[PDB]
Amino acid sequence: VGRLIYTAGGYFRQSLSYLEAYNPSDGTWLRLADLQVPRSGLAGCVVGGLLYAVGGRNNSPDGNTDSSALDCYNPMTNQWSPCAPMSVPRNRIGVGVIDGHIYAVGGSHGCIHHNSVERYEPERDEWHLVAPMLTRRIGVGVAVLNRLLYAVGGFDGTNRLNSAECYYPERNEWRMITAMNTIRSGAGVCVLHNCIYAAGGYDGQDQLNSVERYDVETETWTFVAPMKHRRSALGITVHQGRIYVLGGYDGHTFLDSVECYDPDTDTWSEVTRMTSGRSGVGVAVT
Ligand SMILES: COc1ccc(S(=O)(=O)N(CC(N)=O)c2ccc(N(CC(N)=O)S(=O)(=O)c3ccc(N)cc3)c3ccccc23)cc1
Repeated sequence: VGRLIYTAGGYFRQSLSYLEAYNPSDGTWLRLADLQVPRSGLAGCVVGGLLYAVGGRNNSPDGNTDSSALDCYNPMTNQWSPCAPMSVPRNRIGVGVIDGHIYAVGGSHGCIHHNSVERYEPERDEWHLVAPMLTRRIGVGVAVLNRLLYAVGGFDGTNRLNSAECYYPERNEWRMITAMNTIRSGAGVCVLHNCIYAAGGYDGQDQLNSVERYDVETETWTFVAPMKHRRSALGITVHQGRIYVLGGYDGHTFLDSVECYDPDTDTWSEVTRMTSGRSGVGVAVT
């Protein structure tokens, strides 16, 4: 009884360790087991009903280090269990899942701007690297469609990117797709109805509120209704046919308003507010 939206970690004056869940049907908010380590800039995904916390940059009383950690949360036990860590720390990471395999895309290790991606086999609890991206990307958004991994926007070390690349697992290669109309760093990327949505983000001069979706059929970026709040480093997921944007940062305050986008109406609604404003959260639904 209840498929939930999960928010894990985040930042607000100090990277948080909170794990909270939102039930859209009734609007309730749930406080669950906190992360063993406060983390922000991490990404979230679910494989086999299990929630995974990947990457980010964790708080410590002995430093503020880029985390290569992979942690697994079981809603049934409300208990976090650490898994095998990634080869290298990845902060500002994008993660996409293909057949129960977790793809870690880009991310930063201090000044190192990763272009390498590694995949995780949950059953073996092992990470193995694959082909690296054509471009270095941190703050990149990752989305999987028809068993294809799309990495969009980000920062390559000197430029904020509007380009996107596509990973073909069968060929194990990266192909550059038509770039977005807008440069987006720390934007929200998700898939809905054969379309990759890029929501919000940072273009280099100001946090964005516009949203443009990429139509796989045409392979072209088209603008849709923009969001009511400008946000960057936002959490994003789709839940029962609607896109959900969680929190983010507008350039002034750490936001918490959650906005819902309806494809059929092409309108944004503020469905709820979170317990506390936060940014750089990982988001997943299960
Ligand atoms: C110091 O103030 C803070 C503002 C936000 C946070 S945060 O917790 O949200 N956070 C986590 C972390 N730092 O690891 C993040 C911060 C910035 C990001 N960008 C980098 C990129 N595009 O490469 S950004 O483009 O969104 C951007 C650029 C400039 C401004 N002014 C704001 C945002 C992130 C991208 C992805 C994930 C997390 C990000 C913490 C402190």
